[PDB]
Amino acid sequence: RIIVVALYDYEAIHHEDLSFQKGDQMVVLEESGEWWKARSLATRKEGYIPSNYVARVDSLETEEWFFKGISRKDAERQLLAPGNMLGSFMIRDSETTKGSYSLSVRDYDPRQGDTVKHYKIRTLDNGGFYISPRSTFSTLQELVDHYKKGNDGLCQKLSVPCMSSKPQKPWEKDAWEIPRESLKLEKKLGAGQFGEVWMATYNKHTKVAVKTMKPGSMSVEAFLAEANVMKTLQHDKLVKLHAVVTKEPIYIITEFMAKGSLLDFLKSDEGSKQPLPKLIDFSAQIAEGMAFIEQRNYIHRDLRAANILVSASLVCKIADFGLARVIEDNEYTAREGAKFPIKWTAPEAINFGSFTIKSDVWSFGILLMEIVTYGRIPYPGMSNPEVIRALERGYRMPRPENCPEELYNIMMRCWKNRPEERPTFEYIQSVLDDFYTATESQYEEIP
Ligand SMILES: CC(C)C[C@H](N[C@H]1CC[C@H](n2cc(-c3ccc(Oc4ccccc4)cc3)c3c(N)ncnc32)CC1)C(=O)N(C)C
Repeated sequence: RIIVVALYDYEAIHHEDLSFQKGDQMVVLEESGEWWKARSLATRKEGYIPSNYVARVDSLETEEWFFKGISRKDAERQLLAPGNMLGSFMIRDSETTKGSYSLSVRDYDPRQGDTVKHYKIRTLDNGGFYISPRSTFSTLQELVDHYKKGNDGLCQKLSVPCMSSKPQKPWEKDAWEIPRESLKLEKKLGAGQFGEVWMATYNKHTKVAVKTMKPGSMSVEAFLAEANVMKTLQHDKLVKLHAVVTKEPIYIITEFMAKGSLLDFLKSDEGSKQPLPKLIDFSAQIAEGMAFIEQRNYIHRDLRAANILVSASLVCKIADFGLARVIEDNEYTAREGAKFPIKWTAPEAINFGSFTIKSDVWSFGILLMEIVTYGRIPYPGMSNPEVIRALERGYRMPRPENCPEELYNIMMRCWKNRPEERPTFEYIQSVLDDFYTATESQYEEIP
């Protein structure tokens, strides 16, 4: 026997779904991918429900202030999002002390501006919790209520939990290779060299994006082999692949991203006004996604601002990872022009076709420059031959205006001519994540 409790509002979208509002009764039979075999016994309608819409009985996932599955950096971003107030907070699983917890609180001071402070919540050997030894609690709820009444040493009195939206409903079960008829293409988002992108509706009920590859551009078996790897690369900073139409012309169905590519966004009224620390946060988000790709021994092959997507809430999500590998070179694709852009591509990839995570690192440096210049072409004023010959002689794009020197230093490391001398994405992720909070305490040492 195993019991769970609902969290959000969701009713049937498919056939054998259930209905619940503001948390109802659930009895999970056994698990699956993202859907769980649910037993209601209250509405007595039985079938499947989204596993991320429910919470286990005994645990903290029911609490409005608890955020399971998120990182320290995630916590900082979520709290600093517009809509949160001074003292907004969350409790999360500790990233550096397994089994214990961390409290993250939105702070403000005139010197540093908007910040997030983190506190270690220690667990007592025989039960209960504390941040400061003089103030212990039987439960985390008691801890929260205590610091809601006064700061008692914290940077701020706790106000309200960090804001959050209901999670995206999981993709339809066993709907990986889907019929073309399941898709209504509603709005063309852009033409492209080897395919178009559409906003579309899947089976009348779900908004998606569809990349529609041009005839002749890919074959079914080669694409599917790769797509079956792509779909497993799941990470908050990679765009999610939902489904594919595995008949020519091949369709790739993904989550829809409201603000288009990062290049589009940086060139828009809204995006051109993002301040430098937000640009650096975008850079960090992408580095986090590329560190994941690196950890998974994968290769992007075409990293650039046009292949980063931006969500309605300004989350960056890497797109087109691995796609270049399965675009065919034949008479049909040749008429669409150059396959990869010289100005973004590492010299060893151009010269010897050596595409690796290190050639992605080179490209990431070019992408950093795109970001800090709000989408300017790389190497302005230079032709492609000029770029290649300049690079061979140690020329690199000079530091532009409004670019922190340490960000430029990261670019220069990415652009080492020898791939082995380029940093890892793990390294880049660390430096960008900590860009402004370097030489600071991880946690606040409360009295
Ligand atoms: C101002 C724009 C009109 C200019 C336009 N910009 C584009 C930028 C990109 C936009 N674009 C592209 C995608 C996208 C969809 C599927 C996909 O498939 C894969 C995903 C992962 C791994 C493998 C394949 C990749 C990207 C996408 C999206 N899911 N949601 C919103 N916009 C999107 C569509 C608009 C452009 O570049 N043109 C050449 C016209």
